[PDB]
Amino acid sequence: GDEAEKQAERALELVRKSPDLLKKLLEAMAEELKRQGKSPDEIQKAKDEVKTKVEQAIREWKQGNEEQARKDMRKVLKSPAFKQAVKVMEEQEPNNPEVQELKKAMEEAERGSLEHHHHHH
Repeated sequence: GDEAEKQAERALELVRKSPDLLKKLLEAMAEELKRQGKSPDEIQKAKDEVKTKVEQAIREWKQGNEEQARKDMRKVLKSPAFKQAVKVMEEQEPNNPEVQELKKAMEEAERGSLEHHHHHH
């Protein structure tokens, strides 16, 4: 399933160009994780995972390493944490171009590949 690689490239460049979307993105997932009754340690580690995953991806693309960047973003596209991040902001800003264009990248990748192996660490 190699179309989902380019879906990661599209969501990667969105969070690379909009750090103001990204700073709310990790911060929004923490609230839906909190509605489920998760611990402050697991919430904090989930914010840091999402942040460090995209940072290590963007650091590769910027040195010309597109393939390593879209790979490290792909693991986030399929993650439940990134689905919570976009879902919490879609409730607040339903007409947002920055939410709907990011959500569409994931929603199309969800049909471009079907990955089942591990979940929730």
